[PDB]
Amino acid sequence: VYPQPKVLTPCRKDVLVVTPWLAPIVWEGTFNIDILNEQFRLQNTTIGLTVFAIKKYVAFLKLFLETAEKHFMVGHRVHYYVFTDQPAAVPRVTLGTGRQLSVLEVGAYKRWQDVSMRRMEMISCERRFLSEVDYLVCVDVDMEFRDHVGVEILTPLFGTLHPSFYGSSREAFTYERRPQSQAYIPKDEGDFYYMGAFFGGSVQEVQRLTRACHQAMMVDQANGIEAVWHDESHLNKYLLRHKPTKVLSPEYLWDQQLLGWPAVLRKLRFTAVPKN
Amino acid sequence: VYPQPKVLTPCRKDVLVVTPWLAPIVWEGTFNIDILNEQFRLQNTTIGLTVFAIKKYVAFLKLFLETAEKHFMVGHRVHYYVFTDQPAAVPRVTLGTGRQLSVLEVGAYKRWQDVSMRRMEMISCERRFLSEVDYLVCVDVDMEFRDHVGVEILTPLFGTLHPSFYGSSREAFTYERRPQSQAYIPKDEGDFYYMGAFFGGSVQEVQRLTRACHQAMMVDQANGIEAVWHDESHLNKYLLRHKPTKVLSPEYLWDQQLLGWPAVLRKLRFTAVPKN
Ligand SMILES: O=c1ccn([C@@H]2O[C@H](COP(=O)(O)OP(=O)(O)O)[C@@H](O)[C@H]2O)c(=O)[nH]1
Ligand SMILES: O=c1ccn([C@@H]2O[C@H](COP(=O)(O)OP(=O)(O)O)[C@@H](O)[C@H]2O)c(=O)[nH]1
Ligand SMILES: OC[C@H]1O[C@@H](O)[C@H](O)[C@@H](O)[C@H]1O
Ligand SMILES: OC[C@H]1O[C@@H](O)[C@H](O)[C@@H](O)[C@H]1O
Ligand SMILES: [Mn+2]
Ligand SMILES: [Mn+2]
Repeated sequence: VYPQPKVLTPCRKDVLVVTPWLAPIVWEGTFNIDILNEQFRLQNTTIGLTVFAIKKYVAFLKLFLETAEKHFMVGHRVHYYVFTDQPAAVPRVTLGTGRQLSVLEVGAYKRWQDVSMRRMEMISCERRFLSEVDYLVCVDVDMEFRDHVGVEILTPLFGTLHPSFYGSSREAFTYERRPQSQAYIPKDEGDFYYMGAFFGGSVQEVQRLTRACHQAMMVDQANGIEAVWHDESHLNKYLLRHKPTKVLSPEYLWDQQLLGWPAVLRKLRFTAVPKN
Repeated sequence: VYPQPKVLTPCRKDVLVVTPWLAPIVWEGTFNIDILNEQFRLQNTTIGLTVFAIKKYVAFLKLFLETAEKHFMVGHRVHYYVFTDQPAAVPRVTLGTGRQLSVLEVGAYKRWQDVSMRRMEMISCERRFLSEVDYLVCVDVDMEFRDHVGVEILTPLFGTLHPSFYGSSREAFTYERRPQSQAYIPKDEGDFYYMGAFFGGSVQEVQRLTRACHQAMMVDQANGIEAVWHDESHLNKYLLRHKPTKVLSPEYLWDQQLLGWPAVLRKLRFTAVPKN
């Protein structure tokens, strides 16, 4: 038993809550979490969360993991996949029931561009995800959960609105604009500017996306060019041509230090941790 | 190249455009049809449309079919399935390319309750739909198309808001309220009141729904009760427990004679034809 939705009273009148291809844009006030939780529990949903913690970024794991335990898919099955060059540095964090963590040991790439960039290659490690989880959520590790992040996000394919660019026009989007690059998006094209720090979907859709972006980055390399924002450029080219089935609002990727807390954000759910 | 969606300017601020389980509610102004058409054409989508024309209701087929040719899934593959007791009375209507019509001969049930009611049994004729179409759309025949009805509606499972009840509270919903009936919905339960005249989905979801409603009506019969609005009662019980993935606005099921043309309806797409 819950409040009756009323067709002639919108939830939110201040923000766009659906894209022009009829994908929900997920804001507080758009969903009843009780309904969604029941739907996902009935399927015994398992959500995998992938995080890279290479070199000094192992320092961010403790708060990342502690805060995920408090706010991320609570009540559902969760499998954390920690990709690191330092397995001994992964902190032991006590997990709730139905939750588990695996440490995947990987190589440390020399430059930060290639660390960020090789995530796509590294996520795509294929049949282990297909058997173990229903959805994959791929995030930066230099972050903390401050409020609910739940099954409202889950769908075949989702991206997240970049918090610096949601109120902006498309010509201002820092898409890749050199036609030499696989990430190239013309000045008159574009729906949104998605951030590379939080995307996901079904295992099948995430494997497609990561495979494509990896294949697209190798083509750029063989051609002597590096997309202007690296994986995020290719992520934006993919999601232009294969549109997400949900879009997360900036409630899901924010920085209060840089941007404050505007009234249009009723919750700040997943935020940046200060770094040098 | 199309207008950029703007996250801080909603399309429609006058109506709810998403349900609390994050299913789009389809109103004019929520979708860009150019995007949707390309997505569905890329999959070579075929849409089946089922219509019963038993006894005197063969008189409605000509206008139904002529108007569908003008407004229903134009540019896409369409297969009409005309269920009738009078195959010779089906009018020959000239079809656009990629469009076809089959006549399925059925028995005429004695009462109108059972004619309306046995559609569920009759739709569920199973493997022929699975092979021939991707989606099934199930409508009344006493109607005409007056404006676009397209791939914006397509999704795994959809119902349509009853035009008499969209502005109403749930206690006013004419759900079945006797616990004796499989269609029983408590006074404090309910999202919307859907009309039996326009529902659909993927072939798999429509076969599930029609099978369930058929199984539920047989149980009611064996127990000596007939749901208050017959198939529509069971349709509402199904869609309460298995929530639709899109909901169509009343633009998709209207009667201008009874209800006029209110400002909140920017288009009147599929309407009732006067009958005695
Ligand atoms: O030395 C590094 C650099 C990057 N990262 C990973 O790559 C992500 C993206 O890089 P970063 O957070 O530095 O990018 P930014 O948020 O500053 O643009 C990080 O969150 C980590 O998951 C890493 O593990 N070690
Ligand atoms: O004698 C009948 C009665 C009903 N119908 C079919 O059942 C649908 C629902 O019945 P009707 O339209 O009479 O219901 P209403 O719209 O008046 O509630 C009709 O549209 C036809 O498709 C039919 O073919 N022959
Ligand atoms: O223009 C895109 C850039 O926006 C910055 O605000 C952000 O720190 C970068 O990571 C990148 O997303
Ligand atoms: O209360 C439900 C009823 O509403 C009437 O307006 C309609 O004609 C009936 O077919 C049935 O839907
Ligand atoms: Mn980061
Ligand atoms: Mn009718």
